[PDB]
Amino acid sequence: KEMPQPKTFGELKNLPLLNTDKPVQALMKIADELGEIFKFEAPGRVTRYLSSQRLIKEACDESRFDKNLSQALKFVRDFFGDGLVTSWTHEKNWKKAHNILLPSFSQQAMKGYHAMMVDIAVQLVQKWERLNADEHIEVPEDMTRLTLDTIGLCGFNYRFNSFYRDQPHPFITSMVRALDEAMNKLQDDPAYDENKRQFQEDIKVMNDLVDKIIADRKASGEQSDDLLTHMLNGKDPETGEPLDDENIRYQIITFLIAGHETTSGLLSFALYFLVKNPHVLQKAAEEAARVLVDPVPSYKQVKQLKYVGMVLNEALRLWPTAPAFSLYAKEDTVLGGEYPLEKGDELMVLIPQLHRDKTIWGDDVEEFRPERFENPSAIPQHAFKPFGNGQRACIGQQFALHEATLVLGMMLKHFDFEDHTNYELDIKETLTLKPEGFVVKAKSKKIPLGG
Ligand code: HEM
Ligand SMILES: Clc1ccc([C@H](Cn2ccnc2)OCc2ccsc2Cl)c(Cl)c1
Repeated sequence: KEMPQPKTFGELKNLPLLNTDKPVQALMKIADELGEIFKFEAPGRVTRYLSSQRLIKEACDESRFDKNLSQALKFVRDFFGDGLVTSWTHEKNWKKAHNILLPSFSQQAMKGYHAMMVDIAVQLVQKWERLNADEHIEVPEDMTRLTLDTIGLCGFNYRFNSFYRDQPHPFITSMVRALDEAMNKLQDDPAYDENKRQFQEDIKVMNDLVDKIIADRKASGEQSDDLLTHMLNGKDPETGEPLDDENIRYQIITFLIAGHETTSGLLSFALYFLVKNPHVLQKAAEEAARVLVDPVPSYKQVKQLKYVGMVLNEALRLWPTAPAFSLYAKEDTVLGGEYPLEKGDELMVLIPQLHRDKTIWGDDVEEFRPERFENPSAIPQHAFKPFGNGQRACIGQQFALHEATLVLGMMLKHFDFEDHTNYELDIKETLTLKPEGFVVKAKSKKIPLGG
């Protein structure tokens, strides 16, 4: 009945516990100590972190709890506006944008996206084919090159050309530097006149890209029917109106970021686990060689990479790259027959801890075993939630998994991988998670590509 709560620092409640670069991992340690639920207090705010499937399945009941804009989400709303990720479920532009953009992520749009995904995937493979002996691969860096280019090309017919650059595309660098400048600005001096600029030019770099993506499309003798097409011309089935110009800008920035960061972390973590578990890599590589018999993979061939998809879900089990989502109680209710909640109370689903629930997965929760996912009907409801919940679940789930399956399959078909530094897992936390510094050597199997 009584709610566990970690340690207090007087007025600053529990916050100094998150005075760290890895707050999610710190919150996971707190969950290990206190268990399935614990209150976390901050000046003027209370959050309850859930970690067990028993409680989280109640939280995922949309008749009792709806998606909450956490403080983090309310903060980044300055950048993402009332786009799909940062709007309330009862905000009119959420339902309207959901209705308009849902057809862009169907298992029919994916068929039309496939060739452009292959385009960027081939560029990745060719980069690694062209490395000299004893040169190595910066894995999350190259996965980000891939996922950024893929969402840019598939969604907006815009080429970031990340494999033509030595460092991240200026749009990425400007946003990363703009987000932290907004973080530090919360804490009017002469020496900040340089900061308020790096800011202004960063805002301009991103407004210029959004302007160009829209202008390129309007000037195009267009054979285009992609995500941007529906943003600009899709009519709402309810109201019959398209999205307004301001919301469209927010959706473009929303999908550019959401469309690549979490998928890059997934591919990075999957390759990390494969090189740390050579028996699983050998098994996945055998499926890639068996299934991908053509110079470029086809849509149907990717859908037959069954074990690769299991490798991906097991990487999402251990390190779901969007590791938490927030809910609020629609009315007074009792959670799990033990914990009374008031209307408006916030719940935070700690996905990595949920995915380590021994009562669901057994004692070996830390082992990388993709065979856990051989029979999806053996996985209880709400035990596996890497893509959120309900009507506010990830609209891009199928996009991410198709891209990641295609790419990982092509990686396994064309290269043997060596953990040449004996890499020690270091998880950097930004908007997503990724294994920082993860490097490998890839020896080419010398299998031709197509074109
Ligand atoms: C492995 C990769 C990904 C993971 C783990 C992931 C995870 C999630 C999660 C947990 C949520 C719910 C957030 C919340 O409740 O506050 C969400 C929502 C969302 N995601 Fe993803 N995502 C991934 C890839 C993508 C991709 C590729 C796209 C776009 C192409 C995308 C776009 C979105 C959008 C627009 C929403 C908001 C949906 C709505 O509320 O209407 N995500 N995602
Ligand atoms: Cl605290 C927090 C941090 C990051 C995210 C999302 C996760 N994610 C990515 C793709 N699907 C879900 O990434 C940041 C982001 C990207 C566009 S808008 C927006 Cl916020 C959320 Cl939801 C909440």
